[PDB]
Amino acid sequence: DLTLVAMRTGREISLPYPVSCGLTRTDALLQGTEIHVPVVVKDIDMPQYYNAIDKDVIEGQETVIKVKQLPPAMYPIYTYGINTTEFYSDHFEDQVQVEMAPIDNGKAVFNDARKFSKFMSIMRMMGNDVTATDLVTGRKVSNWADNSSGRFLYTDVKYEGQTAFLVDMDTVKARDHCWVSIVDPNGTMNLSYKMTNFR
Amino acid sequence: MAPIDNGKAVFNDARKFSKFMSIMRMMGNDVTATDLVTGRKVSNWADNSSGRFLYTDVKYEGQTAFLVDMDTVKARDHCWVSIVDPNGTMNLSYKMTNFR
Amino acid sequence: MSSLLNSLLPEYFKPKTNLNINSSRVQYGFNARIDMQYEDDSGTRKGSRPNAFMSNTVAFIGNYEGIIVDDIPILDGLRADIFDTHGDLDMGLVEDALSKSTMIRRNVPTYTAYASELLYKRNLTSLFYNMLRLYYIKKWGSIKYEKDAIFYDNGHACLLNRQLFPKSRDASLESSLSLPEAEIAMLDPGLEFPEEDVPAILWHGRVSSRATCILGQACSEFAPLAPFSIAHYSPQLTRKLFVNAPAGIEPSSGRYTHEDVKDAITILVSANQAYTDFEAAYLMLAQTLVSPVPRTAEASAWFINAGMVNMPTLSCANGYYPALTNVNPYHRLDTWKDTLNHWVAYPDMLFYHSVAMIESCYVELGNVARVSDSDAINKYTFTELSVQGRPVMNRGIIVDLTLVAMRTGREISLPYPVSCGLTRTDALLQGTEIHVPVVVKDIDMPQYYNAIDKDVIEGQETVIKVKQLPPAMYPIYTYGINTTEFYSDHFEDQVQVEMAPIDNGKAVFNDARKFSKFMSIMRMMGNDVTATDLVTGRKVSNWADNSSGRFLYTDVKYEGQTAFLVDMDTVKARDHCWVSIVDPNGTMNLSYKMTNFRAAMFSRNKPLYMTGGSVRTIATGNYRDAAERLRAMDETLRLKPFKITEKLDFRVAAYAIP
Amino acid sequence: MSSLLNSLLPEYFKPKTNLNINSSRVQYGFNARIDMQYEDDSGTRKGSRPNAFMSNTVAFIGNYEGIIVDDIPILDGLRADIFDTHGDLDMGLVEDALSKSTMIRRNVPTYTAYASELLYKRNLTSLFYNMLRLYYIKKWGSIKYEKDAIFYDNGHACLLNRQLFPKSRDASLESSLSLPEAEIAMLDPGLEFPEEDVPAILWHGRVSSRATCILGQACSEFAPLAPFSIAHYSPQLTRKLFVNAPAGIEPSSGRYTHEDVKDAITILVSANQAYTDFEAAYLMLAQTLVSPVPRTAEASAWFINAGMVNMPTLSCANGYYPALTNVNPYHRLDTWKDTLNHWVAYPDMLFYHSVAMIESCYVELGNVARVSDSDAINKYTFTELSVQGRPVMNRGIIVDLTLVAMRTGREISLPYPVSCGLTRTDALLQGTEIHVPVVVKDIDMPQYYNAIDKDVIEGQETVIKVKQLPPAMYPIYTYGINTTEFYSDHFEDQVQVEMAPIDNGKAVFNDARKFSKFMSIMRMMGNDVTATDLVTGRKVSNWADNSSGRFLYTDVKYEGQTAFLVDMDTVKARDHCWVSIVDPNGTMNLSYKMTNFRAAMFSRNKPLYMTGGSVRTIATGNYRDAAERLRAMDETLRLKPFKITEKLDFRVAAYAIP
Repeated sequence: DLTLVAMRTGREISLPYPVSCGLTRTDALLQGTEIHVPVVVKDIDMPQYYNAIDKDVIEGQETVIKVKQLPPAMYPIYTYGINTTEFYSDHFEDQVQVEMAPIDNGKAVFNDARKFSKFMSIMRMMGNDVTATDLVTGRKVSNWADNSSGRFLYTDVKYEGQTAFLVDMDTVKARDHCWVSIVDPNGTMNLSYKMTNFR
Repeated sequence: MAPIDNGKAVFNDARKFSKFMSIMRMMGNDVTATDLVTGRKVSNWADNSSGRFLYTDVKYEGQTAFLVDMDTVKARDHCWVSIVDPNGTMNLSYKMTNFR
Repeated sequence: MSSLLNSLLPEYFKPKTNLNINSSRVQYGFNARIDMQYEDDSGTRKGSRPNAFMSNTVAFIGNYEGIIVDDIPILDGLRADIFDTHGDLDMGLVEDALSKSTMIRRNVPTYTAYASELLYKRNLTSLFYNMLRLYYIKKWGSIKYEKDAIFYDNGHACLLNRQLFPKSRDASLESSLSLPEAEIAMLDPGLEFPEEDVPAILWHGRVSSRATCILGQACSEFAPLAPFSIAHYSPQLTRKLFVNAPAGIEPSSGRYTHEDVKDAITILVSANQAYTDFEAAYLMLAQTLVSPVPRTAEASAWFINAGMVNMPTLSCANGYYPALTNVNPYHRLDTWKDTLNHWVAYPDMLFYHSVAMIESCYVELGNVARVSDSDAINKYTFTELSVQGRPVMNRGIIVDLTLVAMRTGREISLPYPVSCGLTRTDALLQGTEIHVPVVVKDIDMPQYYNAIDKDVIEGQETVIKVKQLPPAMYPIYTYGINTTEFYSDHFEDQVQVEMAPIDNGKAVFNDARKFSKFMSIMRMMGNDVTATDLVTGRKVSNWADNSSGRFLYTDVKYEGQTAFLVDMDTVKARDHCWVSIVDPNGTMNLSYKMTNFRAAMFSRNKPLYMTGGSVRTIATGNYRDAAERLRAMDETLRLKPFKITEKLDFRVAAYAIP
Repeated sequence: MSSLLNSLLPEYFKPKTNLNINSSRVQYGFNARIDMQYEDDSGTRKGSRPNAFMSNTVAFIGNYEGIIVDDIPILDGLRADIFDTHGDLDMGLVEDALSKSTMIRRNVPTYTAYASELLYKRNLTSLFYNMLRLYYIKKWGSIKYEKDAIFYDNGHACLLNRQLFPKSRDASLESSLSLPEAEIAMLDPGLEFPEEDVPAILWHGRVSSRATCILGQACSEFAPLAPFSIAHYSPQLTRKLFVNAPAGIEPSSGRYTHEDVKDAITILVSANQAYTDFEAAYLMLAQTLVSPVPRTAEASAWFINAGMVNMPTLSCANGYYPALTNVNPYHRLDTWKDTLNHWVAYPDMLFYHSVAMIESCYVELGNVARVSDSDAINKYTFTELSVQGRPVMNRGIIVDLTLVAMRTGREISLPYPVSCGLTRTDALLQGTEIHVPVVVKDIDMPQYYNAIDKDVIEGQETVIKVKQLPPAMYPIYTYGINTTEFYSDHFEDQVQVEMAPIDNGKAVFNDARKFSKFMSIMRMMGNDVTATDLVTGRKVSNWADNSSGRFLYTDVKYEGQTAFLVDMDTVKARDHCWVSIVDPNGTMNLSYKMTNFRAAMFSRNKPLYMTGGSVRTIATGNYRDAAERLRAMDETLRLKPFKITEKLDFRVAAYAIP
């Protein structure tokens, strides 16, 4: 636990005695096997999003989700922009440039995985419900997959494969309050934000 | 060359796809790919008269990703250069002489 | 040792990750372009072979037997403090190390006494060997062995799988073995006296239901039905195996996927710090995995008698004393985790490393067989002069790595002098003619082969005599890295020979070297010439091997001195380029160039294509944060190469120190 | 002393830790390349044996009998304060030391009075000796002894195990002894007056359940059934043994392994500070671990009567005076812990140290038996002039160490002049005829051997009269380090036999020296020569051994005038790899050359290989440099970080060191 803190802050932690007592967290990681978490369903269109065991499930049924790679359990908040990585993208200033031509009728394909993550994340700050669909596999991902942090990490796809995300920009829905509207875009889009003060 | 997973190679970029099918045509390999957005089959052997591949043979303005069928690569016209299984970075250098 | 066997592959070839093997036979070669130029007294002629396929054939069939022997301990993974200023294990410091890392100090005198006896016999190489074999049985578990199939087939003679492998039946690779399960018990902490002749191993967290079944079957006896390379007979490793797991082990499931065996190996190595033990097992499997299909019928003499695989005894004392294994391990080389990191990333790469190793051994044994038994370096005393360490016995891997050094001409070095694996030089080290059983296909068989019965009928089972062992394989991957006169595997070469006077329709070739050069030219032009050996009275043919398009002098099948009567009237035209002429006149000059190499693999008379992505390099430098190279070149194994010095005889080979 | 016995081993010999002995007979030796030559007026005939095996057979059987004798006290261990300037117990500082301690005040005056007698009872050599024998009995317990087995056989004469050892039943070494346990009582600290004639020892913490069983059996009578060397007859050391352990003595377990005996020794030496006592016990066992199988039939005279082992009486008064032993002991030599530290690390090395000592002794007693009594340094007075100390009696280890000093040609130094162990020079000093029994095979025996009967039918039990004792072992480990002309153990040697054509093969050797070299070199060449003495009329054969393959002059079995007729048309070729003497004419010149040496061991007519780690030369400095180091790295858990680094993919993470 102390060696993980040393990696986060980026400093040298020193104790007087090399004592080895307390909780061990790295248990499910080192096993390197599939884990079967139980879930009770609410809607009927669940198993498209989550990697479920059943393909058709009536509401109020107890199902199982197959988790292979462990997603992050917490988002950095106290350690925000002290030792920044491009995965979490916990910057004060950030921008993304999605390049579209008028010949394309709103439909954009993200060949790159990095800028797809930043586009889907900044659109959620702006209070827009985007629903992308993978062209190779045929699954779907939604940027609204959290009600705490309000960011989109790439591990919300729940699948490691080839990157071909079709996003249709005439099915974008305004969900939250205090939001900027994308009524009908034409040409190159440039999104950007700035966090100024903290309380 | 894109990684061949089962018997299919995904070409996400547009420029790289144009260069790939342009090489395989000069070698003389009738390759058939599936456009993932539309769901229609493209073929590099569209025009027989002029022995070249233009990107307009896809017949879809806009952005897409192609799934190339690497198992069903037919051998129409074979010179000694002609290979079926590409591996890594493909280099083709040709010279045209003796016009009449 | 990945970096060693990876170097053997040719510079042009870089193989991809995956390879879907779906048969018990794989051809491997290259498609080269030959530009020949002919000149004689009549005039000049220029041609060009546009596509020429030179290939060997390798199979998954080889009769092997396991023996449990006592070998050296691998002292890698133990804490660095117990070792003194030199590279030696001091029992004075083991007492101190165990004392400081406990509150209960009553048990220190007892713990030290048992530890001193067990540390000098620690070896997990035999456990990893069986775990690796279980991985490949599950992965390639759809390969069929038919009993009434062909082994070698030329046209005159034939060998079936009934012969060479009696006591065999028709079975798939998954159907070959029905392994039992050894008792995987839990070591409760509190037991004071370690039970003797039972090893104890560490584990990360809870032992999975699937991990139990793998460890149970890895320790059990292997009893095959069909002869397979990766399912050979092995004795029982242990009866029990303790596992010091804080969380209790689960009962055995019964079934496991090939993916589950990777998870079992990765945990077992990481916990025990047994990285060098894995490197031994990796090299040990590279020898066994594949076996050569013989070039000619005489080259079946190698694979009659069952070669012995020396498996080290399974012992480990990490479970009892987990204080000795800590966060600061002792290692001799800084590149000591490369072999595992290579395998876990690219499992199917072992096939290419195995083909590269067995080729290098069986090519160089072609030369060692021809060495006269009245020189400094001969078949008996070639290993002993080469090695510069202190192993238990010059057996197993030491013999194989000595032949790789002689091939490449570079100094090979391992951290520990391990003597574990297959010994090939058994048929070689005996002054006796070997009786290869064969089947007669054509009535004129006794004229070609040295048969017992001089009159035969199509269908009869006879026996042929082999005195000197011919080469089993031709250089393909190791083509032109160092060229001997025997093989003549040049890129560019100018062959010059003087044609003998054609009296009636026959040309007498009294000299041995001139005869070899003549039939070598006529083969490259593509003329099937047949000559009569005057001493024996048997017919030789340059078209002996179709796969590799070259002529070796061992195709005559007569050690000693002779004169050949070549039939110049009956020169058939099998393959004709524009260079190809039938009537040579005076001094024959042939100058050829080989360019445009490209690797190709064939399986079941169709092209076998490589799948997956491109292999990115994984490799660690000589220093991580180490200041001074403390040489420590006393215990380390070193193998010195020998260079072949050609002499006038041509039939005899001779080695010298470079 | 580990140091002096280590130097006796050859330079080419590189020993390993473990030696898996599974029999009661070992043929230790070396493989050498002999280049023999026979020059003559007709021409030269060259030979070459690439692997020539020169061996000395060593067994685990030998009749010995222990007797309890009075020996000097060993004062190493007691605190350095009580000693004066000269180095003897200054009584007055003892009374001062006891007064300023944690002793009961009413016991001080009565205990001080006894000190004059009890403090000079310090000799634990007998206890350590018995505890070392229990270690090797349980380790090599599976070795067998058959009653009707062949002790010696040379074709003509045979000597069975029934002949030398009557009252002998066939049994395994483990099943030989049935040791009864002596009482191990706890010493009451509040005892009125110390009980003399009852030894009291110290212990660290609690006496374990197994330590009671080991100490109980160590201080008991050895009454064996089979005549084994490490299970010979010993009297009862003591009836009762006190142990000053505040933590109570647990009752006897009954069973124990060989590892538990090492635990018992290491606690006993550390508590009592008795390292010099252990060094004496180590050298004692080195003599009487293995006995040599006789080279010739008439060399069995050494092992007819049982040689007495001198075990010093068990006497220790540390239990009564705990204050006088502390962490600052008095020692003469600085390297006083080296012998124990060597044994704890490498227990099985004692086998090599044992054969080195007996081979050194029995070689020198060979060429000591061939000196006339009328001389300065002779049979009776070779020990007195060499010894420059003050031992009680010239017996045990003093006689064996002085013979080693003569062999190697160096000065052997011990800290205390202790006189305990086996005495070998018994049959020599008697100077009388010895009657060895023999069972005959052929009917023409009594011409060769000096037998009691002149005509004896096959299968009869006869007697041979041995007057002068022949050498029991040939020098092998000490080959060409201190060469004498008797053994003729040179690397290069030659002999010139001068004959004229007028003589029809018949040569008479007037000289005795060159007759020995001729007969010896002819046996290397594999020729069976049979000479006949002209004066007496007896016969000698060069083939009188199947181990070394040399001819010593003591094989004549008679001292007289030298006139040996050898007929050189009755020479028969016996062995393989031999040069032929078909028909010689003129002067003969024989010669050989030994070039290289490789250590080899044989057991049950199979190769016995050394396994385990590489044995080093342990010095006092190599451990105490790690004490100087102390691991001075302040024991503070400093965790260093890793900065994550992003690259093209971004899906997978990569950590850097800085």
